Amino acid sequence: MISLIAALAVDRVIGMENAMPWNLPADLAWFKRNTLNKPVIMGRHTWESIGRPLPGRKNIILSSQPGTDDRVTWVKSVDEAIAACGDVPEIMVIGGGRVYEQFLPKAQKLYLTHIDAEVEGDTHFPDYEPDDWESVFSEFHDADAQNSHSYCFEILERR
Ligand SMILES: NC(=O)c1ccc[n+]([C@@H]2O[C@H](COP(=O)([O-])OP(=O)(O)OC[C@H]3O[C@@H](n4cnc5c(N)ncnc54)[C@H](OP(=O)(O)O)[C@@H]3O)[C@@H](O)[C@H]2O)c1
Ligand SMILES: Nc1nc(=O)c2nc(CNc3ccc(C(=O)N[C@@H](CCC(=O)O)C(=O)O)cc3)cnc2[nH]1
Ligand SMILES: [Mn+2]
Ligand SMILES: [Mn+2]
Repeated sequence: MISLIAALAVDRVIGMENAMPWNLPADLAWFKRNTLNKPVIMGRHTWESIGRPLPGRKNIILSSQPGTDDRVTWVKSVDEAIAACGDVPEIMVIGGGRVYEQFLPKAQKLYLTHIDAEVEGDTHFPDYEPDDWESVFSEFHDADAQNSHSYCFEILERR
């Protein structure tokens, strides 16, 4: 019952200095629509990148150190993170790079936004095995006044 959601620029770049530079409100909105009312699991750097809880979602932060904010749930292993979600039928893993690597093998579904942008990055989505993933949906959007790049929302399910 595990899904990854991520937005990927050119070469699978997902981040640079604890930021997406990416500003795509339509994508952030897609993210909200696919995560609201589900638990989200993230790594500590992603927690710091976002800088505040995501409302309307149980926020679960992976770290090895004691937690530093009781507005969210802290866990110290992948298995503890899954357990902490409660007994639900969709858990959303929201990154970052190191967390996506761990959860990939388990996960059954990938919500990937392909952004037509070149960013010189320090974090990448895993180089996953494409043969193992069926595209069940793909919608492309051209750039507009609110969104400076074109981008494509797709959902993959394991074959
Ligand atoms: N494009 C996107 O969709 C997207 C999504 C998410 C994030 N990002 C970007 O990705 C970057 C952050 O990713 P990152 O790869 O540097 O870091 P990350 O995966 O967010 O965080 C890694 C940290 O999480 C903790 N952690 C990971 N696995 C753990 C485990 N099994 N057990 C216990 N703790 C564990 C550790 O914290 P401790 O060191 O405290 O132990 C580890 O250093 C930023 O640039 C961010 O903006 C992009
Ligand atoms: N498709 C996708 N896009 C992303 O932007 C994204 N971001 C993360 C991790 N980082 C973030 C960063 C910001 C917000 C955010 O503020 N989103 C709001 C709605 C839009 C907004 O108000 O900015 C939210 O409540 O989720 C969410 C996740 C993980 N997977 C992703 N996946
Ligand atoms: Mn571009
Ligand atoms: Mn397709």
